[PDB]
Amino acid sequence: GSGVGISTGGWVGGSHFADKYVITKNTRQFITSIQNGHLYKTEIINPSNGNGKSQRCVTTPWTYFNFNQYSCHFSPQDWQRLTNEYKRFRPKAMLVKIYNLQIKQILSNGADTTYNNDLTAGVHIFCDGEHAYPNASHPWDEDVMPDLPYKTWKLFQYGYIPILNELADLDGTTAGGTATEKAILYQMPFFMLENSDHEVLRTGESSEFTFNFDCEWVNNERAYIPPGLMFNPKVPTRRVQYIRQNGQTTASTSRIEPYSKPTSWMTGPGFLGGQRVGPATSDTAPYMVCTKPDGVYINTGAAGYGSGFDPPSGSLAPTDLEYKLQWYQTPEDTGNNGNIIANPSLSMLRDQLLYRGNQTTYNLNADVWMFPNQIWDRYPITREHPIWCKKPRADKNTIIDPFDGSIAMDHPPGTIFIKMAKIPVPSSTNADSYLNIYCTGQVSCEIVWEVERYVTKNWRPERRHTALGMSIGGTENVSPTYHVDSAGTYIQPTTFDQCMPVKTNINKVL
Amino acid sequence: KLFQYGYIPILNELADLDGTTAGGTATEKAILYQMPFFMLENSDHEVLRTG
Amino acid sequence: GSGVGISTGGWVGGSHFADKYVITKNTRQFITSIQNGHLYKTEIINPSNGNGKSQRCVTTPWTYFNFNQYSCHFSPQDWQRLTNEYKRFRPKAMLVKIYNLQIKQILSNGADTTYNNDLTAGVHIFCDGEHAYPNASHPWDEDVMPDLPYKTWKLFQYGYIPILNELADLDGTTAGGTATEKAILYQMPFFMLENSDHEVLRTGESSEFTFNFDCEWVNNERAYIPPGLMFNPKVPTRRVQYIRQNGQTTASTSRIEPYSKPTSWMTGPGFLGGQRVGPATSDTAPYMVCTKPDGVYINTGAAGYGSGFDPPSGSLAPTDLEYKLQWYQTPEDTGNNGNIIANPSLSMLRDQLLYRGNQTTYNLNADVWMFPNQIWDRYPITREHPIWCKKPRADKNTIIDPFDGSIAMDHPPGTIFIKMAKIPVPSSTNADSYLNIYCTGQVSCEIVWEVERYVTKNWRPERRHTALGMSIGGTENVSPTYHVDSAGTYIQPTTFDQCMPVKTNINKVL
Repeated sequence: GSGVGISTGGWVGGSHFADKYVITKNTRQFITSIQNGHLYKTEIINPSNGNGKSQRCVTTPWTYFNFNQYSCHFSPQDWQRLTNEYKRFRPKAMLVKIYNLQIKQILSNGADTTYNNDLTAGVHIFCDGEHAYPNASHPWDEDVMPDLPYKTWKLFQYGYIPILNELADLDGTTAGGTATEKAILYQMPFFMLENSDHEVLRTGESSEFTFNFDCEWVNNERAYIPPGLMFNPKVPTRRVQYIRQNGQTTASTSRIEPYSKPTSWMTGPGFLGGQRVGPATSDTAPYMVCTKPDGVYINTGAAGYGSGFDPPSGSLAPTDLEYKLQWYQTPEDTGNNGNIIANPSLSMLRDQLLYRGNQTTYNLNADVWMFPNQIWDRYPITREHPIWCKKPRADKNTIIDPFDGSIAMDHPPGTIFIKMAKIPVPSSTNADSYLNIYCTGQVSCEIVWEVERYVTKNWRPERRHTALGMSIGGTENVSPTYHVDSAGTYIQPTTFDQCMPVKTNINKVL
Repeated sequence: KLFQYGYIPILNELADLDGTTAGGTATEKAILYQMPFFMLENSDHEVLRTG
Repeated sequence: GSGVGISTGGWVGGSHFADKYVITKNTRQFITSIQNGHLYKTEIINPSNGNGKSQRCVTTPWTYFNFNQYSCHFSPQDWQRLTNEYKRFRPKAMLVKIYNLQIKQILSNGADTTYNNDLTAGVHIFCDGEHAYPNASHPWDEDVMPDLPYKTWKLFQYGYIPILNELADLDGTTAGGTATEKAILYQMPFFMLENSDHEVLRTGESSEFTFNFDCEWVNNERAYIPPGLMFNPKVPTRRVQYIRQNGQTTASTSRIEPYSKPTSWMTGPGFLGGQRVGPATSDTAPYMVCTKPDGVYINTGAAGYGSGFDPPSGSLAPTDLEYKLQWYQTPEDTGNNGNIIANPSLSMLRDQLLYRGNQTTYNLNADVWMFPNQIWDRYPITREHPIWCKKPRADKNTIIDPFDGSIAMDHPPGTIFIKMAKIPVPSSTNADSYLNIYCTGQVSCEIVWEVERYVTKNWRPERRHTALGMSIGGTENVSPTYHVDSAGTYIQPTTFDQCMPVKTNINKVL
């Protein structure tokens, strides 16, 4: 039946591998609490050491489910088998369920806090599938579902940047701001999730959401040679090379050597030319993408009217550690420990470089723009990467290849928003008084993954991801990677190869 | 009274990384590098309330 | 149509992977020549340094196809993918074809030899599928089909041991041998392949042979724990251990500790007790299986009336290098180079040991016979192993588990025998004169392999075979394993793991 004593779902988990598809199933226990005391608020974060960088933030009384990472949908076993056995994969269909909800009242009698459920209390659930509201999720956020199925998932408050602050900040000689800055505030949108229709559930209820992906494949393959090596060294070429007079060397006309043939295929795009600009508390990137309408007043540097573009490097080989993708494996990691620095996948469509001859030597071209006949592989994503990102709605765009490796889509999976229904309290003073409550429940995500198995005429063995590439750590230093410790600590991958990137194992004939 | 479930993942003296060499021998480390880890949450199963 | 200018087949090659089956296809160019000058002969090999060991050998004017190894049916790529992606495999159906035959006449005019074809010449082909004749093939022979499809396959002369020599050798005080030895010669069988019906082909003809396997699986899985670790350490046991009085220690009765529970499962069988007996030119094994009827005269030692039993060790952990499986990778290998010594698969159903307490310490039991409740894994075969062996026809036998890892069958794939049809020459002197000819042709072997994909609830990554486990060698030392050299030399696997054994990658819950 249905009621308070009947569960609305069950635990779903594991994976199913087939030839043409993989089904991953993940359930988590999540917790949500009241945010902003049921208020919408617009705050200005303006760090003193932020070197003039600022944000406007509308914080909402809402929290949201973020499913975007690979590690949350794949065990390390399943990710290994995925990247070892398949040439490519993409998401096919997502199905998420929120069920087994429990709304407890929080009673503070003192230092001791007690918990008893309000059976008539309720919870708001809203999935935004048309992206009618500012997107909650962003790639590489820590809000994502946990990797370990038995770890609790704590939802993060939803907030959005209503405006670019330095454009709206009403600073300058004139009082009240310039005419252009005021015009940019006079229209600053304000979004409330309460403006949409959505669901209110009690403990005996549940909700489910389906999403259909239509996506480009994630290709797991490596180029064993660059596109320039695709010729045959033994056959001569008809091509002639003329070399102009250089100093005392006479100009010559000769047949190009058989072992260097000319290539038609350029280095992929990328920027090696920029450099990060401290301090670390500002936005530090080799490149700022800025918007600066005419008539605004800017008292800061490029950071703070613009966003840092990172990784700047494309398929180009990073010439410095600043250009490499890097992330901390846990939220408690700081400094040089817990960080994973990306290393080459040893694919020959990655780590490209472009040199121009000055007729003496070749010198590196740092900034490689889009140019015809460019051939490159997209970034070698690992088990920890964002799966997707939100593609901005715009008139025009170039080739969409986010350098972090996430897949940009017009409509990604919609964000499911959840908040505690407000339970007002009588107040003789007309104060705003609500009952303190929280919801815990079980959220499951089933994703169907369309996959393709490789076929190779290669005679020789190929690289595969092996547990022998794992490292040993822990409190007692006996615990291998992706295993729990004596304290229950989950041993994180130390290095980029332990994250099992794609575009490593399976060779590819160009 | 139900008892806690637990299992022996590996034979310890083979995995214990003891010896003259630091960090264990190459064979003992290979025996840890694959030590299985099982979670019952990886399976589908049932959640029941009182009714 | 059909004739001299029409080919009777084509080159077949490669592999096809599916979920439930794998199809391997291999074609080779083979060569055969006249053997024993078209005679049957019985030779006694009796090496002076053989330490009294001898054999009777009936050599035949026949050569034979030997398909038994894994490396001939699988590329290293295909073998890798087989052992990485599948928990078990067995042969299903074999199909072999001999076609595109060419019989050339060999003309020796001097130091120069010329070759022109006899179009009316023919070649005998006989497959023995009932094993009506002594089996040609034996495990670990070098007669097997080559690994590289472009290398020529030279067939080996067929011969068989008619009798055990020291029993038949008519040695002793009495002249002409004892009554028992003479009785063992008076019946010594003699086999001619000409006694069977078989096929004679000319260049425009071809023959094909099908074989259906019914076999036990080859299991690719590893035990991560021994069968003795299958308990739960945290729950107590009801079992009591009584320890008798030892010296000044009082006899005690106590509950067995929770972290050692008693096991029901014994060490598998094996012999660690024997030792090889030189010199290397005799039969050197830790154990001789001998036959010594009463009334025979034996002037030698155990070697020469018996056969060496090697590897003596079972699933037992080899305590010495003598007990380890070892082979040379090429026929030209000698000494300590080119040899591959088997190393542990790190499966816990292998490398077993048995100790008995003397009530002070535990001492190793060297010879472990069959005992109830024994649990072990069969040998971890590699890409170079015999696939099958011939099981002897006998009334009674114990569990069949050849320690080399080959699969013993009542009827293996039949041996295809081939010889050059004799082309007699007129002789006024009544000499035996034949025309000197040889046959080259193309032989293809298609095997269907029934396979099974693994399923695991293991969270953590598992070991896999990786090209990064390969080593680099060659004339210029730039050539990686399983690749050709500058001279065209094929770089052989140096170590046992490069041969990619089974029972390594895929974990198994006992």
